[PDB]
Amino acid sequence: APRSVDWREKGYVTPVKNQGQCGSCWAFSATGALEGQMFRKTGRLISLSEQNLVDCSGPQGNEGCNGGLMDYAFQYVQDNGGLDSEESYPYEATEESCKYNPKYSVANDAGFVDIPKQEKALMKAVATVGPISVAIDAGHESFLFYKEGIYFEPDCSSEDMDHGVLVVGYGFESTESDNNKYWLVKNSWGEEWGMGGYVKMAKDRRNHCGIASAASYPTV
Ligand SMILES: O=C(NCc1ccccc1)[C@H](Cc1ccccc1)NC(=O)[C@H]1O[C@@H]1C(=O)NCCc1ccc(O)cc1
Ligand code: NA
Ligand code: NA
Repeated sequence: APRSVDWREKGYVTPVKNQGQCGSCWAFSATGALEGQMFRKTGRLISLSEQNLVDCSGPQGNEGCNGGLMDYAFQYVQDNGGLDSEESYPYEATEESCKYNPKYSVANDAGFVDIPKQEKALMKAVATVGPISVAIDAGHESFLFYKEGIYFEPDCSSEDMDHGVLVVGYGFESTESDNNKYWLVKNSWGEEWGMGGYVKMAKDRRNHCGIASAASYPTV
């Protein structure tokens, strides 16, 4: 297996986005994972509509700006037979009626794959598939104010995750003394947050913040 992986250098990853004050993290994580897999299939990177998911995927069990799950989002695209582009169905950070238009669909999937709840299994997935949707425990001040380095929060929970994000890679870092391996994570709080919107999460440290507990990707 490769010791370092960064799917951004292969063209799989769109720029960082900003969910605003809508509880839609799960839809940004989902589009991230589907953007990657659509590029792997077609070689074309096209930003996907989170508003589409927020407004339309309630029947799959999502609750708009009040929360949701990436797997439910992947299920919607399969069930719906399409998902509109970001440009055709832009993000409003509020929940509304469904405005999906199949003429502007640019993506599809055939279900999804759940990764075993093991950081070694997530490593294999990231190395061979592409960006992977994961949930983390993000409810700590240290996460809000993160700037640089490998993020480690001693009070992080591996079993009570509350924020969907996207693992685009992993690697090693010796610029810091007390930690070394990290997962490279794309967040959805804009470019001002963290390291241009990304965070290095501690890897192989008691499944830190639960990053390997709810990992999945769509089938395309
Ligand atoms: O818990 C969740 N879903 C359960 C659920 C299921 C079905 C219907 C509804 C809800 C998910 C996290 C998840 C996703 C997949 C697997 C496990 C876990 N979170 C959400 O859907 C949004 O609430 C998150 C959000 O965007 N809030 C603002 C950002 C924020 C800021 C601080 C912070 O500490 C956390 C998040
Ligand atoms: Na291309
Ligand atoms: Na709706």
